[PDB]
Amino acid sequence: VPTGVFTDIPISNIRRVIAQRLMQSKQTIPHYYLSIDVNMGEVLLVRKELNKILEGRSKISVNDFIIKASALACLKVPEANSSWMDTVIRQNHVVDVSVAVSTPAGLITPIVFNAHIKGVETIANDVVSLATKAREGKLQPHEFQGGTFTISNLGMFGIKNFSAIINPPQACILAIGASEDKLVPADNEKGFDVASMMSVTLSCDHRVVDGAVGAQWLAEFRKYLEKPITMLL
Amino acid sequence: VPTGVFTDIPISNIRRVIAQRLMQSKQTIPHYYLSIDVNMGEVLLVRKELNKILEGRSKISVNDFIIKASALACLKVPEANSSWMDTVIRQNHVVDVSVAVSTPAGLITPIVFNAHIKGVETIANDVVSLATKAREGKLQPHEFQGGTFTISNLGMFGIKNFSAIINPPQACILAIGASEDKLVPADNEKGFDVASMMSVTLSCDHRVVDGAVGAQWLAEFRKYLEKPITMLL
Amino acid sequence: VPTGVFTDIPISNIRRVIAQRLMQSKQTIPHYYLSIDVNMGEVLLVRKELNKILEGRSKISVNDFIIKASALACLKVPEANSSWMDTVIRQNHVVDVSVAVSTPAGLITPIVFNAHIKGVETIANDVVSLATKAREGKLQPHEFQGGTFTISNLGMFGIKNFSAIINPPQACILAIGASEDKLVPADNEKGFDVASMMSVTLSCDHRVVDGAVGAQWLAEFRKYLEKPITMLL
Amino acid sequence: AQRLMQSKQTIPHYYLSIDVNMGEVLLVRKELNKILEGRSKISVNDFIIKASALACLKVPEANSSWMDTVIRQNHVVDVSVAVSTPAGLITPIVFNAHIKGVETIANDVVSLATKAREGKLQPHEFQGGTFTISNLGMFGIKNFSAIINPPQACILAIGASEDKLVPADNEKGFDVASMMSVTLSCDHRVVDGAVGAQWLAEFRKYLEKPITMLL
Repeated sequence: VPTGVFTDIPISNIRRVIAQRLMQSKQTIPHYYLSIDVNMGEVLLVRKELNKILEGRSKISVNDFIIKASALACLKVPEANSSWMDTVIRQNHVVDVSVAVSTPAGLITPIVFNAHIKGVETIANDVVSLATKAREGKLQPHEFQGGTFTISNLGMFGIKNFSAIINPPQACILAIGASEDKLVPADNEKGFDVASMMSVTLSCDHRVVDGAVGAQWLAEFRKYLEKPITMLL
Repeated sequence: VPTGVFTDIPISNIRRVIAQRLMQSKQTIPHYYLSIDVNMGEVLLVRKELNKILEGRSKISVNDFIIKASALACLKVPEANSSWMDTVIRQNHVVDVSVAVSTPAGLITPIVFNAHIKGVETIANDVVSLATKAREGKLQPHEFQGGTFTISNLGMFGIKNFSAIINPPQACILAIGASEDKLVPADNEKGFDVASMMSVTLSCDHRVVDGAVGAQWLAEFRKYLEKPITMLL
Repeated sequence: VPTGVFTDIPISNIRRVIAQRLMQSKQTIPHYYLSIDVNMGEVLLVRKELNKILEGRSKISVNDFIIKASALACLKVPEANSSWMDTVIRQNHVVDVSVAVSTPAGLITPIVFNAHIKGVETIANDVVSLATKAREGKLQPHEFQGGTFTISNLGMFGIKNFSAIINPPQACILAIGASEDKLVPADNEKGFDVASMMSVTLSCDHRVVDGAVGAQWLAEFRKYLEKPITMLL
Repeated sequence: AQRLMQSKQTIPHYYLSIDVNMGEVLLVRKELNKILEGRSKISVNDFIIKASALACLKVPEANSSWMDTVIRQNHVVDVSVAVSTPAGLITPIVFNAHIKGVETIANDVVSLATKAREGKLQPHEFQGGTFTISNLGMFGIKNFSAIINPPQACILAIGASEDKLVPADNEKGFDVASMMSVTLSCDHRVVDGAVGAQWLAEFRKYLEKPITMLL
């Protein structure tokens, strides 16, 4: 008797429901993507600085900065953060940043609450928080639901760029890669030294967001990435 | 009493209709994209030359050249320019190039009439024309309707690449970025000087166009971009 | 009397059926793509070596190596190769690699039978086989049907990257470009010599495959591309 | 002869001649032909014809027909060509060459030459042309006078490009560039000197940078 084995796997309501919602999301939302890169080198040194003071309690990650610039980017241009209500549109002034966490169980969407107000002593322990209670499955689904948008970084493994999933009624969400040194010609002649540009990919629905605007979200966004000090006053 | 403000915005028949048509466009058309870049440096110098003579009346832009090569590219390979009629297909020998104009009101699709015949003294004042009457809203929708295909450049703000919208029954449309100097290794050793490659992104429906052919449209297209003199005889 | 000519072309059951199946494929499958590049230089020299012995009978191509690494990549991670059965999923332990052949007639999907077992004296004459009987149309459709996945290289003409079609119930399929020398900074200072990175683009359905896993398929895949000797024991 | 006679008596034929450097255009011939050798070969005259069409597109006053009581001003441009054959003069007519690209006009001229050499082309396709063009310079004639045919206002006759001295700011190098003799005819009852002369002005301006035909 021959081969041809395969596996019929019972599916979990997590996968099943996420699939039923993401499907109608696709059929409803003409997903398109926008991707760019920005040099975090000065921001990485800001990570070694802010962490050279803050090692005393907690550790910081770069993604938190990208999230911060994402919030304020919406504060200056609310047109970026919006929800599709069908007959009308939901434009959210309150900014709650969801995050895509990589766990063996599956995709998790911990929601950040008004991160734009939080400082350097808050958002870190908040992300580490949602990761804490998320890894144990203690976080309730409702705190994974209702988020205005989300953010996901799969680049930890080195993916140049890629396509992600959004969820309704979330207009736009960002997906980030791994910063890879690229050649920027310099006025310094011999030194060509390459700086790492962190891949930043954003999604939008043309029935809600339009290209020029969100593209602007990435324009002033990346402008914040150049000098994160732009967030202070 | 708390926050959570947002805006319910009444939508204009422009947006609404464009959305109803683009939706069924998506569901009907499996949109896929093809993108490449070509050096306009010699073509830019052709802009400083043709404009060093033609400054006397009007000014020229680079996009007009890309449009010209797009027309002739269809003249040599009509399979590129076609319309989907369902039961049959509409293959257009007459080439009318629509253009995507950026205006505060919204997206505008000024249609060019037989640009492939027009010279250096025509297409310029024609694009500037449709921009003139388009900015005032004087152009009638029918002159924004019926175009075989369209072209859009959002790269003016520096977007590397991106995804655009087509409209039925338009098989393919092109979207252009901003030319950014990239490293081309040279036989001249020390000089590595980078030339600006203008991002050129084209869309096609596999139910109409096939990959190899349109890809050829970009092959002989870019071949025209190398030596635009290929359009003369 | 005026112009406006076009062509109403009768469509062949090949095109028609492929369109009816690929359509519902799209509507059903939220197609997304993943693309990367790997240096084949050492693998190309392995082509000049394996061919310096094997010229005596047959000639070898690089794509066959990519296919081989694709098979074993599924052998180590079966989650990559699977079929969507709706109510359940079809996970195929038997690996049959379809190939996309470019012919004037149209797209052809010659199916390879258990290529992972075959050596350097088999897969070559097998691909050349399916190309032989495929060019004459002798291959029956059933040998073009039922394949777990497929692979297509359109890069022979120089396309950087692009979007391809899968067919149900095939979860993932790969599309390859042309290897183009890119700058990799070296510890050797003056020599910057660029190595050709072959564009490798893979597709997946999120209702079946998930990003991290397939991305891993490309991770250990490319790891095989570094040292194809990893396939021996 | 009967038609050209009354043409003369009716038309006060006068001529206008100039020269333009095709060197860059010749290198464009080695380039366009370094790609296009795969199928067909290209000739320089086709470029002159192309610039002639567009020259009329920008200034329609150049291309016109004399209807007597009124004048025939043709927006549709059909370029006739004078072919040298043992039988005699042949006037293969090109159909809307201004639209055609680099892959068309060549095989079209080679076409009319093909069916023309066999005498297969019908006279009507040698008749009705708005104007014509003739190059006898292949044998080295500096300049010369040609024939037009009614109701064709203007027609061009070309010689052979011969290197002439152009003083340069580069001092020692005087290297001469070949200026292709271009001779045009006009009837003062239809065309006027300044205008057609302009046809040659922007024409030659196109000859400097044929890329001016692209957009």
